[PDB]
Amino acid sequence: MEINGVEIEDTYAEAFPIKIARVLITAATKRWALVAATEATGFATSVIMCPAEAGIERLASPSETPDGRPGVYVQICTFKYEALEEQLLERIGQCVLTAPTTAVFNGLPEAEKQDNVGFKLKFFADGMESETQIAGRKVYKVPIMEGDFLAEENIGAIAGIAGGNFFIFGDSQMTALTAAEAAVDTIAELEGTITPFPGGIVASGSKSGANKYKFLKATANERFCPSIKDKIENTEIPADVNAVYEIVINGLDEESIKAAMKAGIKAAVTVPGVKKISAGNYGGKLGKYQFKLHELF
Amino acid sequence: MEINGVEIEDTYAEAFPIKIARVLITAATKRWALVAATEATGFATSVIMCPAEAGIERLASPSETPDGRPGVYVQICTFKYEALEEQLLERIGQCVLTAPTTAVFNGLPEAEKQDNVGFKLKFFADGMESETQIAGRKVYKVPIMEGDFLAEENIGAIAGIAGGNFFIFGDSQMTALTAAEAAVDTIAELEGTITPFPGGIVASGSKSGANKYKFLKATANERFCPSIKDKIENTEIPADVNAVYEIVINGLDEESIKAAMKAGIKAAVTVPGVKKISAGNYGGKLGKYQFKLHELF
Amino acid sequence: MEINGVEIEDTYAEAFPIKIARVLITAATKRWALVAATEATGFATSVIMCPAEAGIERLASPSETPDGRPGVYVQICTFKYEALEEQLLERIGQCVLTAPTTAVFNGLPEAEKQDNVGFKLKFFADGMESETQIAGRKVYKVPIMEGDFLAEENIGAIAGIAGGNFFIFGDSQMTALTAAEAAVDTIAELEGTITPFPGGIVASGSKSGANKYKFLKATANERFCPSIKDKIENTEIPADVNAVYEIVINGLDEESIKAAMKAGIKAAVTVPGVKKISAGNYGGKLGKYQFKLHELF
Amino acid sequence: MEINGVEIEDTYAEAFPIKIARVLITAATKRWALVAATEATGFATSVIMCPAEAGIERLASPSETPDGRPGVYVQICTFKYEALEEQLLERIGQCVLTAPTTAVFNGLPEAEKQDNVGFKLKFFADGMESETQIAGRKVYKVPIMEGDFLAEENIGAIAGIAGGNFFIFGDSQMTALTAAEAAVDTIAELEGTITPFPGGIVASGSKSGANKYKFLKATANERFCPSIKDKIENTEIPADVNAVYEIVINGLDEESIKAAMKAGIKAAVTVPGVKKISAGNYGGKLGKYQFKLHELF
Repeated sequence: MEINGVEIEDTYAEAFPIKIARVLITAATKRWALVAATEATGFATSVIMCPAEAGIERLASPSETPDGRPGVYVQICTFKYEALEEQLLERIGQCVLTAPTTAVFNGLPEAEKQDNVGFKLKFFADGMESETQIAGRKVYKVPIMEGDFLAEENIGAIAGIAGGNFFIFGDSQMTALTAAEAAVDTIAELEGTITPFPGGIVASGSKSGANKYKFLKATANERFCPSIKDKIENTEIPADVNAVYEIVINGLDEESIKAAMKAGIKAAVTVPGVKKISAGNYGGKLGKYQFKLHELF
Repeated sequence: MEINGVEIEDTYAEAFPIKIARVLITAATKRWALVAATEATGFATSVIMCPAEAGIERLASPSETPDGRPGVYVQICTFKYEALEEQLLERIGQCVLTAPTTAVFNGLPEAEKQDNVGFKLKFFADGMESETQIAGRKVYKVPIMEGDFLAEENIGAIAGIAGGNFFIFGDSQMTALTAAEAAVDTIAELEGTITPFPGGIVASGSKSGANKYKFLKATANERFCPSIKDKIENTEIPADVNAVYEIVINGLDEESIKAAMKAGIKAAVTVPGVKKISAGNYGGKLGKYQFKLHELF
Repeated sequence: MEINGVEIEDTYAEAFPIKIARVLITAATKRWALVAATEATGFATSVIMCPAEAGIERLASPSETPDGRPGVYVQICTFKYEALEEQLLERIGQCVLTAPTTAVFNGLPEAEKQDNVGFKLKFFADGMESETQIAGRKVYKVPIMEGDFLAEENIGAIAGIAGGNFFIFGDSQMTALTAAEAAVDTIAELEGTITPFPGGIVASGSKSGANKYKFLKATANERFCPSIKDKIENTEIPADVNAVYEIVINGLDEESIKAAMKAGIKAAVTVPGVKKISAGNYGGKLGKYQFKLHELF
Repeated sequence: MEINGVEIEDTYAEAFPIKIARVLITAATKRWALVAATEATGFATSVIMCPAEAGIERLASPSETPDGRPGVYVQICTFKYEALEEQLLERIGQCVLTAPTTAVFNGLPEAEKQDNVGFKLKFFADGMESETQIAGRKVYKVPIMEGDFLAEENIGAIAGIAGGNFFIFGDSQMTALTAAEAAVDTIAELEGTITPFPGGIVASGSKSGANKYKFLKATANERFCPSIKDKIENTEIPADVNAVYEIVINGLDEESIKAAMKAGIKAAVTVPGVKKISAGNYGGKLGKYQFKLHELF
């Protein structure tokens, strides 16, 4: 199969279950919403080695937010609902309560799990807390130096998906990166998904375990490394390919991960010099969710 | 004392000792160096509940970096040296090694303390690592999907200073915030200092204890909360002030913190409506370093 | 009427007829599309002394463009169609054809007036030009140093509207500006409208003619100048207002100008410190279109 | 000659004399200074068909500006001083006087030619204008909606140089463009130079005259068009090069243009896949100036 002359390999991405909380952050302007959302979701590329897996889902319009202010939806992800609450508390308390002009609202109002993060945050006000109602929502006011920090009582969390992905093979590093850049921008327009790696993009890649250093949990997949492809006789890097980037995608449900993969791939293949689109998996042996590339189109 | 008509309080900032590692992240472009530096220094506003205290010190010119490429100096800070090496490993490994086009060099090369982060990261290549020399510096090549990730053997660290600061009182929220924004942009031009809070800016503030919820080691200082200044009879907030922002400054030495406080204050008072500059201290009974505002000028 | 506690003055904006060409600029990434769109719509705040009035209407998703690439819709506006065609030729030929990775498409394909800029631009190729179809659209290929510049044959123009507007009265300059910024960002999300002033925002304001220098086409309206409100008997600036910003909106039809005004106003009034919303007209006897604020809600 | 393994052609850039005016635009923050600087220097890639050649020379620190505020130095260029004064009045009057929070100061205070743009702009105030002194400079206050617009009396100008340049040959479009991006960010650090094309970068290129359409002053140089290199017996495009980008540099003197050419090339050649650096000239038979590439190093 080819889109724009670019081979889409008949394979699938293997994705795992993960606990995902959705938080709406509003602020005085877009810039300040984005500043807080970025800080809150930093140091969160992969939960296998980071405190969490987090990122920006989409920009929120003034027309859809409880307070009518510009905002940013973020997702924060961990394996356990407990470590998720701990992350919501450390990240929202230390990076959003402390950020200029922010309010936090529940991104998953209908979720069965509801961590009472707004409630727990109010105590920082040390007696000066207030309770008010924004658009039918139970919100605590927390007087701080800037004014009132507004936090809705609960943050919703569900079981979603981590590790939907696709690989971009390019003739040069900057060809592949530009494809990846165009893919992440498109996915950042879509609801339900995040791309937790730096700028949304995996530069490294990974195989489970190791060949030489068996103590390590994960290592570079030598078969996807362009610079050593002539030493690696089962290499996935052709002679006309000099770089691969991967886009890792997390999301609330299967259909939102698929929409992100489809849109991202179609954006990626618009860059001249892209040689192949593929995806990473583990055989069917680990991940429950399997996104077949060909079924997207 | 007034600067530009703005009252400068005759007080001082109270700063604590901290461990600081300086890292240079280079990348293909300014934009990719900033993506990596930001991801790597997020979720790190305060070591008192974040994994670290971190931020961007200043942009690196292509004319000054080991590889002649655009870069960003970051500082990652922590109380104990053991925790720092750990934070360096996790933040550079998960947020820079994985980020597009990045190389990591030692920000504090002549420093006495050195963490061998590059040596430790090379193991990711699983036998495929190499060793090269960039501008006299010892560097490890780690083959990954995009190409080769370059990481200098060591990252230096020193005994630095956290918690230098000044307060900005404004007639309105956006007056005080714009003043803070101008101060943060100014400080980001300066070598040796960072401003670890979201956007460099503290919206919250805090006192050392609690009047009510004694199970909290720190709460909002109600004396600097404008939205409740009428029900707080020992309020530090004038009737014509509606918002206060604080800029916290970590740095390598005392001279750099002072340069940052001075430049930041001088930029802040250029914003019309700013009423007063102050600073936060703990009676002199908590931190070794005293930065007196009037001695800056 | 009050929205969010801010007085909406019972008045109207007086808008004029103007010719508007709509152009879609696609590029390799959002960033490059924005670079070209920004260069091409610069020096174009008011046709009363600029070669045109022009701006960014809104970003284009890869999912909606003819080539599947990210894009930006811009509007270029003049009083006469003939001046519009020169501006299209000069602005596109010199700021888009020369800009990295761009393609131009017709933003008003179903319009009666069609300036064949694509045809005219093909002659830069000097014999080496070609023809194609992108998405059922007729496109000329112009070989240049970067690759092939693609330009659809025609660019559609209509009789649109210039000078929908509202004024934001704030307690400080940064209160009023932040309100304006939030409004411009909201309007930049909306189809059909641009905001041609720098950053979308009018800091100056004007009245027709003069009191003193009668040889001038326009001068500052002393009535809306806060810094001299005490030396002007007929001042429109309340004692509690220290700054006003205006947002000018050009647009394709009345529906889209009303939507922009409504949306921009609802965003502006979310900033604490905003005292009044108003609009500027000329007494009903210079403008063809009158948009009354109270009708918006 | 090679730098970082990239062949530098023994050729020269051919540059022409041009009038250059230097202007300092300050504002409340970097962002607002950049907005105004950008609007004022847009639609100004080439004096050939644009009303001017203009661009951002470099950002100004709060520590170096007359008012202590962040700023941006811009250059605006025409062939005759007659056209220049018109462009200063029109670009500054329409794009800077109208822009949020800006003030303007003379960027060339010692130049012999001094255009009295501030004097002329003050008439906008219609009798309400006044005179003040900022850091020893004669400045006019023009009351407007936002507050007071401050404009220094004169803007200096000199006979400078337009059309210093170099070409970047890449293996792919995005390789060449990333090298050009890196080059332009570097030159934006340097005093005395601008890069007037969109985002600093020339995607088109040109030869004097035409092979076919002789009614044209300039056409695409088919010898540097990679798209059709197999159709042009005369091609300067190697088989392994797929895209060329040019950086055009205007500047105050030869030395500052040389420095930008040098720093630009040294940044360009850090991007993997760059094949060759060159420059554009006109046989030596059109321009007073000739910058030899090999003589830069």
